[PDB]
This record gives sequence, structure tokens and C-alpha cells, in this order.
Amino acid sequence: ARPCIPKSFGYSSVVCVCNATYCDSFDPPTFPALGTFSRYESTRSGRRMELSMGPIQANHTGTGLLLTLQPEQKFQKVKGFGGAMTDAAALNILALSPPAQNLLLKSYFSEEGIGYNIIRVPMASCDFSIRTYTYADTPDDFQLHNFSLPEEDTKLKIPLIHRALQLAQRPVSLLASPWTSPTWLKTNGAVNGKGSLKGQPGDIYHQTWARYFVKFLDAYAEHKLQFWAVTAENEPSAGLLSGYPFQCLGFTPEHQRDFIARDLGPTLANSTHHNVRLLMLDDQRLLLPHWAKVVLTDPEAAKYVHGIAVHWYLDFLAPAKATLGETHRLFPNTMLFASEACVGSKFWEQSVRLGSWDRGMQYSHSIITNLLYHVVGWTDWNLALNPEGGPNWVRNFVDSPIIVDITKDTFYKQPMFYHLGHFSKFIPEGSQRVGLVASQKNDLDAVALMHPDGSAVVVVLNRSSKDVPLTIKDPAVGFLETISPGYSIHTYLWRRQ
Ligand SMILES: *[C@@H]1O[C@H](CO)[C@@H](O[C@@H]2O[C@H](CO)[C@@H](O[C@@H]3O[C@H](CO[C@H]4O[C@H](CO)[C@@H](O)[C@H](O)[C@@H]4O)[C@@H](O)[C@H](O)[C@@H]3O)[C@H](O)[C@H]2NC(C)=O)[C@H](O)[C@H]1NC(C)=O
Ligand SMILES: *[C@@H]1[C@H](O)[C@@H](O)[C@H](O)[C@@H](Cn2cc(CNC(C)=O)nn2)[C@H]1NCCCCCC
Ligand SMILES: *[C@@H]1O[C@H](CO)[C@@H](O)[C@H](O)[C@H]1NC(C)=O
Ligand SMILES: *[C@@H]1O[C@H](CO)[C@@H](O)[C@H](O)[C@H]1NC(C)=O
Repeated sequence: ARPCIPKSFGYSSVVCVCNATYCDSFDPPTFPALGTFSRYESTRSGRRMELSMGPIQANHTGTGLLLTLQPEQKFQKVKGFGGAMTDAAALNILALSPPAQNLLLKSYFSEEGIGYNIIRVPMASCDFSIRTYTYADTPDDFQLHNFSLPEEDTKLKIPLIHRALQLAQRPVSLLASPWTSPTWLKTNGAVNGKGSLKGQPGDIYHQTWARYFVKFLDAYAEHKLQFWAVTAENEPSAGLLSGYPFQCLGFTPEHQRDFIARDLGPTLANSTHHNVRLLMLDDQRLLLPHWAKVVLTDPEAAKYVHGIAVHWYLDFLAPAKATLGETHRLFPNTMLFASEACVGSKFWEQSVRLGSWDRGMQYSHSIITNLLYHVVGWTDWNLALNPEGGPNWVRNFVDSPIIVDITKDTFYKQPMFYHLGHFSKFIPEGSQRVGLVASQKNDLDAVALMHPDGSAVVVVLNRSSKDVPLTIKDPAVGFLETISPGYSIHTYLWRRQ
């Protein structure tokens, strides 16, 4: 309903500029009339989910690329899409004027925006915090009598989450992940570095750490927030590494297996939070299928594990088929879920590239590849960062789909925002991935979903410079004649009856 105000910062595409008085907006999603299709188009050139409509033809003739919908070939159901309410994200959002804050929250959580239904919530501090803390820093408090939420939760994160839920028309799923335990539960007595829980699963250290999960869910419940899921630990492989620079807690796959079996599983299951899902791994997919094999071949661990959370940071060294594909094959009833992604974290990556089309394409390519390998959802990292890509107590700066410029009471919606939106806006929870087969080899990335009501949603990404004319065949309905421009992303919607 309100167009993008474009601004170039000298990179491959534009950001859309928002402030207290203006932000670009979309309409709530709707399917067009039977026999018509909708096309939402974003381009490097600067189109931002521009709506065009076309007819569905009874016949098609030609030798060009055909993508044929396989609507009765059913894969995973979709949980959803969203991002992380870090301390850094909360600080950036609340540094804006209240009207600017509302337009940023609407961008993500409104049907005028991209309809996020997932918020990941750190359990106390991570790198994207300005101070180091846990919920239980009083030494040797095994009873956790001194467990409490500081202001980072009560003043920043929780009130922002309430405002997001109020804007959300869809049910929102909260996902909790811890970086570090209290240092007095750790072998190394520090938030960072190589260090695990003292002792072994089944003991006072592991029982106390399990009870910390319940104390956290209790405290959020007192604040009228309920969680869909928790992870067993953020990137447990990190705490196994000498000199690891920020908050971590090391687990081998065997350590995680026994902790889940003996401590975390039984503790959650024997609490009011017994319906909260437990996701294992929450780490790079290079660790699959090995981590899944170690944890899930133990039936006493398996009975507590709902799903396998994956991070994207080693995807470039970890082919999807050998990792996601093999894991699904071995454990088809254990959902795969992408829980953390950002650009700018790598040695060779600039922290923030305002308007980067490449970074948008990174997001959509990842989401498509994940969806094609049974993954049920995809979660961004920081919801918002400053132009340096912070704040961050170890100066570990990265990129975010929204960059806040507090001196101008402004925020910038980057390509990543729109690329994520091409999925989140149009793929409600309960959508199911269906087959989509190419007539010939092509440079496109494409995924088909059946909306809960039986309607079709197809996303087509062209990471090539070349315009690709194509046809989409829906065998029951007809043919969509279209064109995939170089460096474009499209979402197609059509009814099937
Ligand atoms: C929040 O951001 C808003 C958009 O960046 C700000 O509003 C804008 O303010 C500037 C400066 O006064 C105006 O720019 C001038 O632009 C007009 C052209 O106007 C119209 O055409 C543009 C371009 O296509 C179109 O986007 C608008 O809808 C208008 O119809 C020129 O004639 C001038 O020479 C000068 O360049 C913008 O017109 C104006 N945009 C809008 C959408 O209102 C607003 O100031 C910011 N708020 C705060 C508190 O800073
Ligand atoms: C996920 C992690 O949970 C989060 O705290 C972090 O900010 C993410 C992005 N990231 C990484 C870095 C610097 N990396 C290192 C190794 O210090 N800055 N931001 C992300 N962490 C991913 C680590 C992957 C390393 C693989 C070798
Ligand atoms: C479509 O193709 C069929 C099969 O050749 C043909 O007989 C029919 O007349 C065509 N229908 C339309 C609506 O073009
Ligand atoms: C920890 O909790 C106990 C029991 O409520 C209290 O008496 C004690 O003073 C607390 N310690 C700190 C450091 O707050």
C-alpha cells in the first residue's frame, strides 16, 4: 500500500527508508480469483514485492523451461519463519522514537509487513549483548533461589515480544536457546573459552542446569509468555574449542545425548512446561547426520527430542543431501528446523553492506535449499542492528535485514528483509512442500508449497544475470506463462478449485 523510498549506499541494490512518519507497506496476503495467478516480484533494480496478475491458460506449446507442480507428492509441513530478539536487537529497536518502533515491529509482525510467526529468545547473554550475565550468577546457588530475569528481559525483550504478539494476526512461536550456564556450573569458570558443565549427566551440576530451563520458562510464564520450543544449547560444538571468544557451553554429541536422556528431558517432562518442544544440535549442519545418529539411536534420549535445529554457517562446506537429506532418511519423523543465519560473521565478509542484493539472494537460496531438504522453518539472527552491525561486547559485528540509524530516527529495510518476506508472507504455518520438477537443467532455485486451503505458492529465485522465460504447469488447473528476470525473486499464488 506504501511504496519503498529507495536509498543507495553504493552496493548492488537499494534499502527502503523508514522513520517516525513513513515506512513502505504491503497489503495483507490474498489469493486471486480461480483462473488468475498473482506474481510478487523483487529485483536488484529496485522492485519490492510488486504485484502483477496473469491468466492461467488451458494449454501450453513450446521448448522453453517447464516447472510442473506435483501437488499429490507431499513432503514436510512448515512451522514458519522469523528472527532473534537479542539484547542488541531490543536496544536498536527501543533507540528509535515510539512511532518508528511501531513501523519496524509492523514491518516484521504485521500482515502489512512480512508476517513473522517465530521469535528466537536467548536465555540471558550472548555476543549480541553489551554485558555478560546469566539468570543465576550468585555462586553455588544449586537451589536457584537467586534465579531472576534482569532488565534486559523485563524492560527490553519481554515488552517488545508483547508488542510483536499484539501486531501478529498469526499464532507466534517463541524458541529459547542458552549460550552459557552460570560460570560456577562450568569446568573453566568463565562464560567463554573451552568449558562444559562440571561432572557428568545425572549429577547435581546437570540437574541444576536442567532446572534452570524450568526456572526460565516459569519466569517468562509469570510475564504471560509461553514457549513453543527450547534448544538443548546454542552451538554446543563451540564450547569444545580452545579460546572460544564469547558465551558457550561445550557438549560432545554423547554429552548432549546423556544430558537430554537423564536431566533435560525428564525435568521438562515432569513440569508444567511438558508440552514445550525440545530441539537438539542447534549447530552447523556439517555435524549431521553423526550428531542425529549419536542422540536418536538412544531411545531414552530420542523419546524427548521433537526436532533437530541447524545453523547455516558451514552450509558452504556441507552439501544438503549428505547432511539434511541423510538425516531425514535415517530419522524421517524428527523434524529439521533452521534456527540461526546471518551474513557478515565470516573473516572474508564485511559486517554491514547497506542494500546488498547478494545478501538477499544468500537468504532466499538458503531458505529454498532448506525447504527442498525437509526443513520445516528458517530463523534469522538479530531482528535489527546499528550501521556498524552491533552492539556486541566482543565487537563481533554482522548484518541484519533492518539497520537502525538512531541519529536520523531512521531504519533501513535491506534486500534480506524482502527475500525472507517472499516466504514468510505467503507460507502460513501448516503449509506443506509439494513436488516441482524442471523439464531441463536451469539456473533457477524454486520450491512449491500447498497452502492449508489447497492453493499453490511457488517461489522462484534467479541468482543468474540472464532473464529466464518459463511456464509453471499445474496439471489440474493449467499453465502460468511468465519470465524470471536476472537477479529477481518471485512468489506465485493461485487457487486450484
Ligand atoms: C521520513 O522519510 C520521508 C521519506 O524519506 C520524508 O519525506 C520526504 O521528505 C523529502 C524532503 O522534504 C521530500 O523530498 C523532496 O522530494 C520532492 C519530491 O516529492 C514527491 O516525489 C517523491 C519522489 O518520487 C515521492 O516519493 C513523494 O511521494 C512525493 O510525491 C522534491 O520535489 C523535492 O525537491 C525534494 O527532493 C519527499 O517528498 C518526502 N517524501 C514523502 C514520501 O513524504 C520525511 O521528511 C521523513 N520524516 C522525518 C521526520 O524526517
Ligand atoms: C550463531 C551464534 O549462536 C551467535 O552468537 C553469533 O553471533 C552468530 C554469528 N557470528 C559469528 C561470529 C564470529 N564467529 C566466531 C567463530 O567467533 N560473529 N557473529 C553465529 N555464530 C556462528 C559461529 C560459526 C563458526 C564456525 C567455525
Ligand atoms: C487445448 O488442447 C486440446 C488438445 O489438443 C485441444 O483439442 C483444445 O481445443 C485446446 N483447448 C483450448 C481451450 O485451447
Ligand atoms: C539469595 O536468595 C536467598 C533466599 O531468598 C536470600 O536470602 C539471599 O540474600 C539471596 N542472595 C543474593 C545475593 O541476592
